[PDB]
This record gives sequence, C-alpha cells and structure tokens, in this order.
Amino acid sequence: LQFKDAFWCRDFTAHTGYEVLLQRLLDGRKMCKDMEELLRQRAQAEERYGKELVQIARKAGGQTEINSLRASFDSLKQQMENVGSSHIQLALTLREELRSLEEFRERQKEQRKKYEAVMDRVQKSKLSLYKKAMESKKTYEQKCRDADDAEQAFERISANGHQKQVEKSQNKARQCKDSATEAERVYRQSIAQLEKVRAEWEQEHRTTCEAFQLQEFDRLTILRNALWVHSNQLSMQCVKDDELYEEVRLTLEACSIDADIDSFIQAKSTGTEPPAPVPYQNYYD
Amino acid sequence: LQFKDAFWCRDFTAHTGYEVLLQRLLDGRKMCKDMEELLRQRAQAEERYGKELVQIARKAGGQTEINSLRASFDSLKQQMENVGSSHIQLALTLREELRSLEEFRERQKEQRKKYEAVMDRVQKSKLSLYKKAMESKKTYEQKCRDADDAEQAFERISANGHQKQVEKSQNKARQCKDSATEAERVYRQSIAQLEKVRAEWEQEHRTTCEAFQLQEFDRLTILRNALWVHSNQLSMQCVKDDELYEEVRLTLEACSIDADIDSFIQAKSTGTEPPAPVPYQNYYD
Repeated sequence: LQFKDAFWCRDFTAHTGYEVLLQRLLDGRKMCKDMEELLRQRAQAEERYGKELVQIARKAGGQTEINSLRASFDSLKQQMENVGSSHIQLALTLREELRSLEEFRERQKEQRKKYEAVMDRVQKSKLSLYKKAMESKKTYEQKCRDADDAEQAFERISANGHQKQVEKSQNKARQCKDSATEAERVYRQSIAQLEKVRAEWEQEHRTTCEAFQLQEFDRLTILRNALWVHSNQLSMQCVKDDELYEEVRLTLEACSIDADIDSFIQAKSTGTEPPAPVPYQNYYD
Repeated sequence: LQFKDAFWCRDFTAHTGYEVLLQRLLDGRKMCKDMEELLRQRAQAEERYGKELVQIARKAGGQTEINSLRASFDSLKQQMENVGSSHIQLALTLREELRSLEEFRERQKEQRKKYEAVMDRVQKSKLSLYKKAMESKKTYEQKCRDADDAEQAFERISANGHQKQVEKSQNKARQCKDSATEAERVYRQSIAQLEKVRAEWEQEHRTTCEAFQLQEFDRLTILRNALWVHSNQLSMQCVKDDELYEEVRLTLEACSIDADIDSFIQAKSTGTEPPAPVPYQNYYD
C-alpha cells in the first residue's frame, strides 16, 4: 500500500487525507523527541553513576593492609575507576547518538514545511475557486429562469396586446437572454479556472504523499536503528565491565592466605628465642 | 615459622613481639572497615543509579507511536525498569555482605580484648616482680659491701689494736655478715617468685600468639572471599543486564518498517480514488 493511493477524499472540498498524513508526521516527530529525551536522561544517569564510582575508588582506604590482599583490594579500586570512567565515556556516546537524531529531526522538519506551504496554497485556491464556481452556477441558473420567464411573458402579451406593450416585452426578453448568455460565459470560465487548479492540486497531493511516505520510511528506519544501537551499546557496556571485574578475580587467584602470613612474619619478626630466666647471682662468685 | 616462634624478645623487660602482633590486628581491623566502607558506598551508588533508571523508564514517552516500533520502545522502557530494579536489589545484596563483615569484625574485637586482658595482667606482674627482684639484688649487694668494709675495718686493727677494740670490730663485722645473709635470702626468694611468673608469661604469650595467628587466618580468609563474592556479584549484574537488553533486541527483530507503514495505511486510509472533476452543467439538460 502507498500513501498516494489511500489518502484521497471523494468529497471535493475535503482534504482529510492530507490532514491525517500531516498529523502522522507530527506524531512521528514527537516520537523522535521522546527517544531523544530518553537518551539525554540515560546519559545523565550514566555520568552521575560513573563519576560516583570514580569518587568511591579514589577515596577508598586499604592503606593498612599489605601483600597479596592489599594487591587484590587495590585491584578492585583500580577497576572501579575503570568502570566509572567507561560509563562516563558511555554518556558521551549516548549524547552523540542524541545529536544525530536531533539533526535528523530538524532536517525532516525543514523539508516537511516546504510541502506544507505548497499544499496550503493550492488547497486554499482550490476551495476558493470552487466557491466562486458554485456562485457562478447559481447566478447562471437564475438568469436562465429569468430569461425563460421574460420569453413566456413576451409570448403571452404578444397575442392580443398593444404594440407598445409588446415592444417593452420584446426588449426585456432580449436583454434577459443577453444576461443569461453572459452568466453562462462567466460560469464556464469559473469551471475552467477551477479545473486548472484541481489538476495542480491532484498532482501536488500525489507528490506530497510520496514525499511524506519517504519521510516516514526514513524516520522508522533511523528510530529502529537507534534502538538497536542503543541496546548494543548497553550490552557492550556489560561486557566491558565484566572484563574489568575479571581483572580483580585474576588478582585474587594470586592471593594466598599462607603466603601473606609468612610474608608478615618474615618482615616483622622480632626474635625466635624467649628471654633467658633471671638467676640468682652470688656477689662473691 | 609461626607467630609463637617468631615474636619473642631477648630483652627480659621488652614485649615488642606482642606489641607488633597487636598492631597487626589493629591494622587488619582498619582494613575490614575500609572494605565495609567500600561496600556501603557502592550500595548507595547502585541504589541511586537503580532508582534513577526506574524513574526515567516510568516517565519516558512514546505515546504517539504505534505498531511494532511502539512495541520496541515500550520494550526498552520495560527492560530499563527491570535493570533499575535489579540494581536496587543488588544494593540490598551488598548491604548484607557488609553486615556480615561488620558482625565478623566485632566478634574478633571481643575475643581480641580477652587475650589482651590476660597478657596485660601477666606482663605487668612479670615486670613488677623483676623490679622487686632487682631491688632485692641492690639491697643484697649493698649489705655485702657493708660487710666487706666492716671486715676490712676488723683486719686493720686486729694486728696492733686493743683487745677491746678488736673484739668490738669483730662483733660489728659478724653482725654485718648476718645482715647480708638475711638480704641474700630475700634476694633468692625474689628470684624464685619471678621465675614462677616468667614461666607463666611464656606459656600465655605462646597461647596468645597461636590465637592471634588464627584470627589473622580468619580475617584474611573472609576478606579474600568477600572480594571474590563482590567481584562475582558485579559480574552477575553484567550478565543480568545483558539478558534484559537482549529482550529489546528480540522485539526489534520482529520490527518491520513495511509492516508498520502498511498497518498505519490500513487503519487511517481515507479513500483510494481522487475526487471527480467539477463539470459545467447546462441548465437545459
């Protein structure tokens, strides 16, 4: 199905098809803004979260610990900062995707406005010339009835009437037929002018429908792609973080409880022999 | 080598080995607090981050969109709330791990204080009896020098001195030797009392060292496992989030651009034929 084949109106004076299509583009524009707002707020959350993780890592303690357990705790603080910075970078990625959608939306608005100007102009002219044609049609039909009455009035009083009275109706019927001829010419001219604009309107409408369908195809394409890219970027963030936390686990594999205890003893041992007992010392021996 | 075999002092009055071991337990207690503070702050970040994701999802728009693209956007909002709620649950998980370490830390302090009480009592008694023994040694040696002087005074005048003077110095020298003998028995007893406490101190020291080593083994074990659990819980969060974002991609695979355009046309189509042209209508037909 195409837009150009499904949004016509049997009513000559109705442009509901164009109104419905234009309303769809406005609804699509709102959808693009909502997708933009979600990216903006998500980016703000990621930056706030990422900065907080970095602050926790930089301010965390562990300075009284030594050896392999210290190296494992230091690894966690280091990888926390790496995750936090990676989320700050993710916020920049989301804001670039947001900027791309923002550019696409205004580009579509610019082109949409041009078609709106053409359609508004030709639709107003079409309804104006239709109004004039129906006014000319009414006048033409009244002038015909006026001419028929004048002719019937002439034939009536021309059977036993005075030449002066007949001459009055003779001229009145002639003037009425002249007015009917002129009203027909104006009516025919009104029909010709309306037909010229109707042909232009039909082509512009069909042209606009093809353009509006291309905009909708492009918008649905870029919005579906944006959701796919967004979901992948979030999934890629989970993979990056998992790899960074794995670095902590790898350090933990090198953490041996016995080695740390042996390391403390070797570094801080004060002596291996208890003090000798205090004996009695004879002052003369 | 063990704590009980490596933290002795050859100096009888020094307990640096016990002081060094006690300092290590205090440093280890600070390390447990630092691990507690990191978990506490990480939980706060996860709760704040999780709550923000839920609010973004609940307030996000998309109400003007229809059909499969709407279902994809609604899927993203739904999975955002599921991720946000999952992070709030993660914060509760972290606070339970934090509570477990807090309980372990205070249990160790309670037991540590008990060993400190035993060591403080026997070390002070050991230093007290040593001080008294050295005082008895000083008194005993002074009484001996007094006896030597009294004996030297007797030997001086016993060659050409008056019998009365010689007898007088003989009695003074004998009385001084008696005082030195009495002071010797006091000195010998001081040594015996100190030796009983020295043996008691040595056994208590060895007992405390074995206990302090068991505490260090327990602390290093629970802190190593806490880091392992923490890293695993964060990695499990990456997998949970990745599974939730995968649900969005599954919805996107069912998103067809042609189907959405066809669905809009079928629902909003206004007509398939353009309006007929307005002809000139002869009043006499």
